[PDB]
Amino acid sequence: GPRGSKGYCAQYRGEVCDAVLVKDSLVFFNTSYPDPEEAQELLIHTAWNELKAVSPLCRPAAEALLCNHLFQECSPGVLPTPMPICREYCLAVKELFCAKEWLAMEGKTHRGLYRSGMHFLPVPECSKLPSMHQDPTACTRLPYLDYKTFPSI
Amino acid sequence: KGYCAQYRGEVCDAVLVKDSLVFFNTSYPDPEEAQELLIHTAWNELKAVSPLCRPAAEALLCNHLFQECSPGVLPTPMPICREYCLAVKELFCAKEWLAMEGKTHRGLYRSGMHFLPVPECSKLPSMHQDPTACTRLPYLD
Ligand SMILES: *[C@@H]1O[C@H](CO)[C@@H](O[C@@H]2O[C@H](CO)[C@@H](O)[C@H](O)[C@H]2NC(C)=O)[C@H](O)[C@H]1NC(C)=O
Ligand SMILES: *[C@@H]1O[C@H](CO)[C@@H](O[C@@H]2O[C@H](CO)[C@@H](O)[C@H](O)[C@H]2NC(C)=O)[C@H](O)[C@H]1NC(C)=O
Repeated sequence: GPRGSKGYCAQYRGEVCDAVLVKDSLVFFNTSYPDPEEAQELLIHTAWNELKAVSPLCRPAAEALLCNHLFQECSPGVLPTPMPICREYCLAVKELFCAKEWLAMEGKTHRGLYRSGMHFLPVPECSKLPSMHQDPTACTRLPYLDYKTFPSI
Repeated sequence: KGYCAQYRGEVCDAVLVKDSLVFFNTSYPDPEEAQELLIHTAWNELKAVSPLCRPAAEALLCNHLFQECSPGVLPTPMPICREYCLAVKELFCAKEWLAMEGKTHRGLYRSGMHFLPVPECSKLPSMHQDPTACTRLPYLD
């Protein structure tokens, strides 16, 4: 895939995010970091282990969000260009699936980010993300979540 | 302004580069105790950060406070490689780093303890520039 000054696009080679990421898709690896494929994989491992603490509703949504956010699909082009999470995807997880662990813990983060549910996790700030309805191709949408009760919109 | 020797402390054993010598700043009357005390004080805040950040943050703090010395009989303290600094501050500790750094810096200032702050990562050299010119944190290898 495309390579450039700040990173490159390549197929995912790990096992944690295997079921979430599109099989043949290219994802962005950030060469600001050393051996980014290894570093990103070590991070997602540790992130997923922390998600054993969250509710059964929240878990698959947060897992998918962390995967789509830490391994961002590359949009077509000659440059390596990561697609951010759609705002609606972010807000869904924040306000619906993980409401108790994320939205509710806002303003209670003074007790410690690690002691505040989910706020220590490398999740994006949903306000700073583009919309599904501004350009549905410019961001990653909420994928199929495997649950094996539900928030309503 | 100091000497290079084997790390003789308790905190940073697994965290420093294997079989390397590290830098002791002789601006302190007891550099090995003073630098040991700095990482001890840092651990008060390390306690409080998540296991996503904690091992990365410790690696950075230990290797910063106990700089790896270059090879040779007149060795020099190496900087941390830019990439490793960025991975720690902005990947592994993306949410928690600045708050932990604020708290650690201020606890040191309150105590009247002399210290160097972790550098701005962008001011550091790349690992690709010259692999022998900067420290690669063992946590990330
Ligand atoms: C690749 O990594 C770099 C370094 O961490 C990122 O640049 C930082 O972006 C954050 C936003 O999360 C800013 O707050 C920092 O000021 C930036 N740091 C530097 C040194 O520029 C960059 O965003 C990453 N690229 C992608 C596409 O995620
Ligand atoms: C050895 O330690 C001393 C004291 O902590 C360092 O001196 C400080 O250096 C910074 C440079 O940014 C200055 O802002 C301070 O004024 C200095 N403090 C004092 C009281 O002298 C010195 O840089 C260290 N040397 C090395 C090579 O690490």
